[PDB]
Amino acid sequence: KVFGRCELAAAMKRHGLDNYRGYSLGNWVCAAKFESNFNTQATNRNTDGSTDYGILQINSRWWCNDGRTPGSRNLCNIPCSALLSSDITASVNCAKKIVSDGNGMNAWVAWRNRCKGTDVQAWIRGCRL
Ligand SMILES: [Cl-]
Ligand SMILES: [Cl-]
Ligand SMILES: [Cl-]
Ligand SMILES: [Tb+3]
Repeated sequence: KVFGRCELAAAMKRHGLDNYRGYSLGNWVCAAKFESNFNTQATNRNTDGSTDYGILQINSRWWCNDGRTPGSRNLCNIPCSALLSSDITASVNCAKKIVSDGNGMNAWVAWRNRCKGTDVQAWIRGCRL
């Protein structure tokens, strides 16, 4: 599923991401924009053999099991395929675990390089929320 901007903001808000670990909704929508272009089916293979999955490009090295990332962990206790669903629940629950680690949203390279420090509220501007 390719969400619309305001559609994703509303789904994230319902799933409790808004102000989760002090990160306003605009930060999450901005991160999704640059990680996946709002596409739940987005996948990207990394140089180390791990793969990033879903709207927030969550990595198999630590967070989900895909069966082909040797020596990896599955800290969200899910198959990586669950992160590709039209239903964003698994991606949101897993993102909450990631952002609770010591690095916050800097875990998302696109957020650090393209959202961090910007007017992230522009990403939820005009949305009925
Ligand atoms: Cl594996
Ligand atoms: Cl699994
Ligand atoms: Cl933080
Ligand atoms: Tb850690």
